[PDB]
Amino acid sequence: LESLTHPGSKVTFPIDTPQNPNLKVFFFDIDNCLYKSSTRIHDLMQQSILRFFQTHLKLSPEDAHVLNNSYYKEYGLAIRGLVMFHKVNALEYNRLVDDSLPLQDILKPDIPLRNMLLRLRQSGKIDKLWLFTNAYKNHAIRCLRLLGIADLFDGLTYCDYSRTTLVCKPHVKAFEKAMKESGLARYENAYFIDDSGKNIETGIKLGMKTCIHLVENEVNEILGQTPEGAIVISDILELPHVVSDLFLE
Ligand SMILES: [Mg+2]
Repeated sequence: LESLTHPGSKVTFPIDTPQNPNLKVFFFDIDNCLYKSSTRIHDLMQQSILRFFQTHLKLSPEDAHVLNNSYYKEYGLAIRGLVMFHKVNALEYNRLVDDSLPLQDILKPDIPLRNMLLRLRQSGKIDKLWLFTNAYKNHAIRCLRLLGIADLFDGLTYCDYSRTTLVCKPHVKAFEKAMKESGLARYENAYFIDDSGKNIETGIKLGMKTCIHLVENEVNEILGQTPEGAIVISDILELPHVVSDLFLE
């Protein structure tokens, strides 16, 4: 990644103190949000995860599918279950999974996306664009850099796989962490986009101003139906359509 030279190829916000309490923050999911689910990256991840269940838990493929979906469904991350019940080391799992995707051959600079996010930053209606992902920081950063958007965000809340289980979406504590890290004072000053219906559900219940459910094709049942109060779009470039006012001075 260090040989990338395109705009947005370098992270410009710190990773890892009172603030203006009127801060407005737009939280961005990453996987299947900042890139399309139709990249099939999610399918690549799942293949790798299923391989891990087989090689490390010694499960047949069908038992692997079932347990993976069960953990994913209850926790928002299979790895949460693997840590708690199977005493798996999440960083080693992560090394084999997310961190071994052929992303460099899949993700390329998304110029329309870059330009859309720039307009959102430049309206003055939103104070911070804050990343909020269940991925570990390695993968999250890699996605931003390849997509050419690593300079367009003010911070990153990611799931800390160092824990031995993980605080993650859709659990409330993950949202409380994003609020604290981003400097957000009230959920009312927050907006949120994510492809997972369950994640959006939590954002809505907590009192976030506007939550957008991003469903490129059909809903993944495991991730949840579109919840009540949510706005649905099929591509992140449709944000200008549904929260137009945030793009206007
Ligand atoms: Mg996502």
